[PDB]
Amino acid sequence: SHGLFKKLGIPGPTPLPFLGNILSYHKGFCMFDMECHKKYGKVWGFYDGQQPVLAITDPDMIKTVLVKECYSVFTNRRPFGPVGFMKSAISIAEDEEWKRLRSLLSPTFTSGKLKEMVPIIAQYGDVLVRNLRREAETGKPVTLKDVFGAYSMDVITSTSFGVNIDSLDPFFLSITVFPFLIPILEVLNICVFPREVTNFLRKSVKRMDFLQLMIDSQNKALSDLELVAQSIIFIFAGYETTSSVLSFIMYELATHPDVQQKLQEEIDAVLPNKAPPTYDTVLQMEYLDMVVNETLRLFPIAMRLERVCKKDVEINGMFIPKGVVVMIPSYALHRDPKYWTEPEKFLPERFSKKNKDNIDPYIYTPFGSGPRNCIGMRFALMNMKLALIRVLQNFSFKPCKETQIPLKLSLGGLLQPEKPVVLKVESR
Amino acid sequence: SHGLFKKLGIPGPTPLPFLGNILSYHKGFCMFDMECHKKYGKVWGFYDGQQPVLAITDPDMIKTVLVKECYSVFTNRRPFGPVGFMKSAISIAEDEEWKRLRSLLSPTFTSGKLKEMVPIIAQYGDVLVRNLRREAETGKPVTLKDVFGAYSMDVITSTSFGVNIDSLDPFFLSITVFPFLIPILEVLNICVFPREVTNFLRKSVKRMDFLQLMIDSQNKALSDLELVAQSIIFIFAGYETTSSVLSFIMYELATHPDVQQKLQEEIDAVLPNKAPPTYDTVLQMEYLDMVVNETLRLFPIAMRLERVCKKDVEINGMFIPKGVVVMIPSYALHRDPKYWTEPEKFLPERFSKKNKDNIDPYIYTPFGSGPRNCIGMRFALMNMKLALIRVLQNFSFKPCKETQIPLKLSLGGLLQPEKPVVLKVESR
Ligand code: HEM
Ligand code: HEM
Ligand SMILES: O=C(NCCCc1cccnc1)[C@@H](Cc1ccccc1)SC[C@H](Cc1ccccc1)NS(=O)(=O)c1ccccc1
Ligand SMILES: O=C(NCCCc1cccnc1)[C@@H](Cc1ccccc1)SC[C@H](Cc1ccccc1)NS(=O)(=O)c1ccccc1
Repeated sequence: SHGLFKKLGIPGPTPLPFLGNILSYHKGFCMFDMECHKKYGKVWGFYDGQQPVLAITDPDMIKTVLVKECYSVFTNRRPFGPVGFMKSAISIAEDEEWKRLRSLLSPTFTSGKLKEMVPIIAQYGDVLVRNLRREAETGKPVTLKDVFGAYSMDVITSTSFGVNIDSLDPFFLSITVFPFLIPILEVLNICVFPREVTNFLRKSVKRMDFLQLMIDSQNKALSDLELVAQSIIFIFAGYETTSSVLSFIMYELATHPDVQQKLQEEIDAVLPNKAPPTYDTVLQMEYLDMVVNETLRLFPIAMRLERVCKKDVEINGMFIPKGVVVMIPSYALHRDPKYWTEPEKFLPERFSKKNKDNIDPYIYTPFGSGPRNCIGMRFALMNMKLALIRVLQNFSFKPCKETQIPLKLSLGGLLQPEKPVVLKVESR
Repeated sequence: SHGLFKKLGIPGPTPLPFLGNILSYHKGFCMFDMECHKKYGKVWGFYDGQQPVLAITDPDMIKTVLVKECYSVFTNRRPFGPVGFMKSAISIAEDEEWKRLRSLLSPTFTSGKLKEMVPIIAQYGDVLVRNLRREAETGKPVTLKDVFGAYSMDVITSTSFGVNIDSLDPFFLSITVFPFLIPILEVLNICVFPREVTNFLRKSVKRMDFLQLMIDSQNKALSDLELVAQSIIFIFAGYETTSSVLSFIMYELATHPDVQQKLQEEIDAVLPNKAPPTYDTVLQMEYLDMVVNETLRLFPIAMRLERVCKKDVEINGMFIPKGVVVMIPSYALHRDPKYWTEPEKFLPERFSKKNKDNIDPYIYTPFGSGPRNCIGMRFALMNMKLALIRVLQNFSFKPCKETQIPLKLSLGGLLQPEKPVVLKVESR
């Protein structure tokens, strides 16, 4: 099974028995793909244990997989287990089960449903400023992801269910070499999500908007244990992703103060006298969008986009056998000098309307693409921008003595910083 | 997972944890289905371990699964492992891999390719008579399956490769309760077919008609390790199935002597002076066909026909969820008094042209139905009839003191007799 890429004439690192190429993950997914992208070029292959993974970097080939041949060949991602009842989660579901869930949950982030959330979100931002105004007086370093995650959790519980609360690898290493053990753990009720975290919610969702828009579309319809599984996906997505990217954004503004002031100038221009950010004023701030896009270029929290080839195909002149996991190294593409001038530098001017057109939307894919892209892309941009407006309207951010500069990425599994992002906060 | 049939309102025996209903297999598949068919009626369900199995007995519902909705919903059988390289076997392959193999191997049993085999098969029948003429003088009991299997092996090695040779459960119980262990054994090279039997052939096929018609259609084509896997399927199919049914036929002729004489009378009528059976004279003997069909009714070696439901459907007014193994109890249907008068009695007159029309071809399915039926159905009927003609032309068969009457079926896994079939042979 380890000769599939030698057979197909596809270059790649030499795999070891059983382990495949997993030992190369010692520097993390990001550094591995960046090297592989430089070592072999447009297309290479490797083996996650016994699982062959093909990495494509051709924009036409990427557009073919994510968009053109999604409903037919590349519908589902890499299988993930043990999941239990979470198999019905939309990010985990497959084939016709996914198409039904994606349609049922797609009217949750329409342009109208998001506009109803701006008056609701506008509450915890003041809780966010007032929670940040107390550490301000304390005159000391601040952990951003804590006060951001506390804010982000307040938004996700209310935008989907409406609960108001003031919010104040070790084992997956064996999953990839033992994917045959995944069916074993599914019959033991073993779950990668600890069974006490889910049991805290296997009744809490029954113990309770997105929650409204599910039973209303239940009345070939929606179940109830699956309703809990979608809540878990949304609750995690709105918490961790929003807080993590906001931590990355405030770090870049602190280490690049000129961008922070020019951002504060536009915020006070569209919203004078510290005006409350509305839906229409958020989409007007283009420099805010440029700061958001550039930070997502340097830190695409997903790193990779993956699809399982479900039958033999010959896309863009290359045969791909059945079962191969097609992977797009998003972190590697976002830092390729063959597309980005001085790629390691934070430059929001890449996304100005003077330069936003020299950017392939199949190289810069922080939210994926095609029918399986990030379903909450428009909410996440809105939720973060409403948070950046209300915070930068009141505070400036400076690095501290303990601030990690340059920021070391987590050499581990998911895209996070090694040391938590701490900065000094000053009141305007 | 054990409440799927309570949810759907489908009757069936109460399953035990983990085991499901496998403890009911203590009398064999046949007695279990016969009781279930009487206990619940037209449709029931049970659990092979954790695998839900739905048993249908409605001819329209059976025709819908085997024929009408084969290419779409019920393409593949129950997954079988560990198989190794035998996953590419046509009886084991799935989806588009199977459709390619079924088309590539379908021109092997055409009406013309079989007609070329009659002059070749006509050799070992004389080896069969001469091997039976020696025990004749010995004047003692004879094991039919030995001299039939020796004959059947001579035919299968020459009709497909042309090699001339004078040919003179314990562990699957854990497969069904541990289907999660099947992926484990696939990575250990563990095989339900002992690796020394296959290694005896992983080179013997390379160390060597059906074999011709494979490389000629190779020239999206056919491989080589897969060529060996198809040889193993054919070599077993032509040996065990032919020898086993021939053992059943000669037993029924011995315990019903009037049928044996009336059969010998027609053989000498179409072929006077002990004429060599040709292709056209075999299809003329209708009483020979009636004896073959009736024995296959009492002993359908497959017992069951199974299909895996690959997506949600509502066939003939009944919803069937994704993943359910749809099973047709062939042994149970062949003995249902609601279709057969005095079902336990051997009566070839059921298949006379006066009565062959009061028989539903979706109740009597000894070779399956639809695009996935027995690919070697026409060869097996021809191979057996050429053997029955040449043997009944020279010998009569009487029961012995050690002959098992009534014949006890193997209470185990596959449809065989408990004691081997032994009879006395006399020369005409
Ligand atoms: C900065 C914030 C976020 C980023 C960068 C992000 C990024 C992504 C990416 C790259 C994918 C995979 C796309 C693909 O495979 O083609 C994805 C999928 C997904 N995202 Fe997000 N996401 C963010 C926030 C959110 C939020 C707030 C939600 C709220 C529900 C969410 C829900 C989902 C879901 C359910 C999927 C699975 C899509 C499917 O399987 O149909 N994400 N996201
Ligand atoms: C008395 C003799 C035989 C009987 C009663 C018999 C019966 C059957 C049955 C019931 C099936 C399954 C049909 C279904 O699932 O719908 C089958 C499949 C099959 N049979 Fe036979 N068979 C016999 C002899 C043979 C012979 C001589 C061959 C020679 C190659 C053969 C090759 C196959 C194959 C390859 C399949 C798998 C079909 C597929 O997956 O496409 N059989 N047979
Ligand atoms: O549902 C999951 N996540 C998406 C939900 C939240 C989210 C995150 C980021 C962007 N938008 C939304 C994963 C299981 C999970 C985790 C925490 C809470 C609940 C469930 S499992 C499927 C992934 C696909 C995937 C990957 C990346 C982004 C989106 C979707 N595939 S993955 O390779 O195994 C993997 C490995 C390590 C971390 C994350 C995912
Ligand atoms: O290829 C196999 N057999 C068919 C080949 C010969 C044959 C037999 C009868 C009729 N025509 C042809 C099985 C594996 C095998 C066995 C011996 C040698 C080589 C390979 S494995 C798929 C079966 C489907 C199936 C069942 C019954 C009849 C035809 C096809 N499915 S099964 O439920 O697991 C099972 C369980 C116990 C015994 C047999 C099969």
